[PDB]
Formats: sequence, structure tokens, C-alpha cells
Amino acid sequence: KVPVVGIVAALLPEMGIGFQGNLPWRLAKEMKYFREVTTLTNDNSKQNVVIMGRKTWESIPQKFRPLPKRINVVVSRSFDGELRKVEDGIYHSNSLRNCLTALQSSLANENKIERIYIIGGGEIYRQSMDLADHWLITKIMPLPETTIPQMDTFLQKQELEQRFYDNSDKLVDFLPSSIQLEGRLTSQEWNGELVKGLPVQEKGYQFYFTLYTKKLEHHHHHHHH
Ligand SMILES: NC(=O)C1=CN([C@@H]2O[C@H](COP(=O)(O)OP(=O)(O)OC[C@H]3O[C@@H](n4cnc5c(N)ncnc54)[C@H](OP(=O)(O)O)[C@@H]3O)[C@@H](O)[C@H]2O)C=CC1
Ligand SMILES: COc1cc(-c2ccccc2)cc([C@@H](C)C#Cc2c(C)nc(N)nc2N)c1
Repeated sequence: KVPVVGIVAALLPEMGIGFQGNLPWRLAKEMKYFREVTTLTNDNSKQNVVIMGRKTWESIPQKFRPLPKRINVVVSRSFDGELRKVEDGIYHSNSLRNCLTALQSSLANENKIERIYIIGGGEIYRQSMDLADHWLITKIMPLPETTIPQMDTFLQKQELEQRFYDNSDKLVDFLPSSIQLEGRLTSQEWNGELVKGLPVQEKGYQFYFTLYTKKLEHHHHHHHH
């Protein structure tokens, strides 16, 4: 019952997110959004968790890891079990799924996690479509003059739009209430797709903060004793 939220910056239309182990852009404003969203809580006595794969961990500059003021979890199949403190601010897990179950125990967590953010990378996100309750996706578009950057890692847009709908009308309300956003909400056609969310521009790019929410489910089975 703590929300699990995938958070990702992706280039349209392919939803590219990475190239040779690194982000394909450096956008200070996007990074500020990610920082504030994953750090900030509505309740001052809680922190959020950020969960990431080993390769993503290794790409964060050494001065900036672990990410401050958030519980960091790194997942590697070569680690020891399902959630182990290895250093201040650092947990290792050998299982994305079992670490989420572990993080959800109110006995372990004392109800002092607000949200669990899944912060990448590709392999991790592949596995999170059936785990996340919401996705915060920054939809990035090169302006007409901008060279499209090369990329090698992609968000699974098909599987996204299967399970989730664009709930960006509720993005403002979904974010911790102290964040301040520059744009107003905004529906724009771009290459035949509808892009809705909160606009910024930086460097060669325009980008929208968007929110995706699980679609309604039929009631097929509830488990009884
Ligand atoms: N634009 C964006 O918002 C973001 C983009 N990225 C990008 O993504 C790319 C990195 O993605 P990718 O290469 O797929 O790597 P990941 O960051 O997803 O790491 C993959 C590694 O995580 C571990 N892992 C994966 N699944 C599990 C599991 N179920 N249980 C335990 N461990 C698991 C394995 O570690 P091991 O090999 O040790 O066993 C695996 O090799 C980079 O280009 C990066 O820049 C990353 C974050 C955000
Ligand atoms: C691939 O190299 C990376 C470097 C950093 C990083 C770079 C500088 C300072 C702190 C972190 C963060 C990341 C990851 C953890 C991220 C991210 C992320 C961003 C920037 N935006 C959105 N919307 N979602 C994310 N998950 C990766």
C-alpha cells in the first residue's frame, strides 16, 4: 500500500532513454524535476525509496551517489538476498520483485516510506510494467532544428499503452504538494501522437511532464479462504 511509481525521461516517438550506458541529453531542468519529485514528500517524517539496476547505479557520478535524502536500492543478481543494508543510504537486493515485497512490509518500513520510485534503467523498466501503479514519463521532443540523438535503450511503449492510460490531467495533484511547475497543462500534436502534460524547453528540446495510471480492471477472481 505504498505506491510504486516508475519515473523516466523518454524521447518520442520511439521512447528512447539511453545510449552507451548514459542519458542521451543533459537537461538541468528535467534533472531538477526528477530530483524534487523523488526527494520531496507530503509527509515530512517520511522518505521515498529509489530502486535502480546495477548498471544505472554505475552510471551515476560517484560524487552524487547515493542520491541524497532518499533510500537507494541497487539490484544485482550477484547480490546476497532480497534487501540488505550495505552502507548508509544503500541497500542491495538480488531481486526487483522480492525487494518490493520487502519494502512494503509495515513491520520493516514502520510506515515511514511515502512512495517507491523505480528510476531505471531499461532492463529494470521492462520488468516494472506489471509492478508499477503509475508512470511519471517526461516526453522529450527535439525542436525542428535539433539533431535526434543516437540511442540503444527504449521504454516499452506498447506495453505501457496496454496497461496504462494518460492521466496527465491529474499530474499536478499527484506530485508532492510543494513542487512548483513552470508550465500549464497543454495538449499538442506531435508526429501524429497526442502529447499532454506540463511543457518546458531547454537546450534543443521541448519536453512534457506526464502521468500514466493503470487502466480499470474487470473483477475476474478474488482469492477466498
Ligand atoms: N532516461 C532515463 O530516465 C533513464 C535512462 N537510463 C538508461 O538506461 C541504460 C541502463 O539500462 P540497462 O543497461 O538495461 O541496465 P539497468 O540499469 O536496468 O541494469 C541492469 C542490471 O540490473 C540487474 N537486474 C535486472 N533485473 C534484475 C532483477 N530482477 N533482480 C536483480 N537484479 C536485476 C542486473 O544486474 P547484474 O548484471 O549485476 O546481475 C542487470 O544486468 C543506460 O543507458 C542509462 O542511461 C537509466 C535510468 C533512467
Ligand atoms: C545514466 O546516468 C545517470 C546519471 C544520473 C545522475 C547524473 C548526475 C547527478 C545525479 C544523477 C541519474 C541517472 C538516473 C538515476 C536517472 C534518471 C531520471 C531522470 C534524469 N529523469 C527522469 N524523469 N527519470 C529518471 N529516472 C542516470
